[PDB]
Amino acid sequence: QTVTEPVGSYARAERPQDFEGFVWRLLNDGKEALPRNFRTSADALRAPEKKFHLDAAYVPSREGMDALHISGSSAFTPAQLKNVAAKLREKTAGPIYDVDLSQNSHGYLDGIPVEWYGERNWANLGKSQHEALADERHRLHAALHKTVYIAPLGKHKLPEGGEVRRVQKVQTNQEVAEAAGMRYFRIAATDGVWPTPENIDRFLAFYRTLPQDAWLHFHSHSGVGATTAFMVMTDMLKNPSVSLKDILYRQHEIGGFYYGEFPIKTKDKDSWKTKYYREKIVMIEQFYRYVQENRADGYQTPWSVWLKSHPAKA
Repeated sequence: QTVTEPVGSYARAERPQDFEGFVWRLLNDGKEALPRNFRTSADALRAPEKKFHLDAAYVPSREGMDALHISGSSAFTPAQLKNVAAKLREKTAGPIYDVDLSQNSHGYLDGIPVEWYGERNWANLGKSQHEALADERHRLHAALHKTVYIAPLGKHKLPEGGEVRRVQKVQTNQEVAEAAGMRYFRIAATDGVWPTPENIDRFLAFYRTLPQDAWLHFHSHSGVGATTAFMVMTDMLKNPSVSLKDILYRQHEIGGFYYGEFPIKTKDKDSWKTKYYREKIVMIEQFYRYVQENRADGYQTPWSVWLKSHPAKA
């Protein structure tokens, strides 16, 4: 019968072989001291971005913020992560986690953070976390003592310039995190789309294990879409008394994405993104509902089970 694919799971209808990886893309040139979009739940709010059409004078409740203990950023060189860790240490005496949100195969070649890139950044689309992590290990390791082309992308998201090098060292994301004094947790979530129910179940089960003074540093590709998603989830889960509006505004105003509805004006070039943007907005609301309606336990029912019997609507 139906649905073939429910709201929250639109990406399952896309075809993986149409998006296979073809180049090692540079994640950061390492010039700056910190990764891009670095931000912390202890930071002061800034004015919202114009594109979102929000009242710059609305001040969301800061209730829960000082105890939230989360941060986000884009990808980083190992030195940049050490800089991150030193900054987070000033704010907490607890275990600091790098929470790595990327489904794609990624790591470090001669210390250079790289990702195996396919169109739309969907090189591991459809792979289980097991399958995605296996590809990663095989592919990083195959690079050692071999010549690779690593480049940034430019016009039409194709390789432009870059360098070619014969790799003398390979490191995993866990290795780079460990070296900076951070614990590591991986969630293999596809870039650009709402995380699968399994992605979220896995985060929730991990969240439940954490010591209360754990600090979560989320990172993804550009440290905007996916990082804000999980920051928002953590914020709601840990602070269920604050309104949906206040969570969305405050997470946006410390420098993340705004996950509420806004005048979405994409190009014809990125017309494919429109339904995924709209899916994310609906699902953020659904997860708010999950938090609100399952707060009476316990959270006896996991997200994926609750969601299956409480579908969001288009």
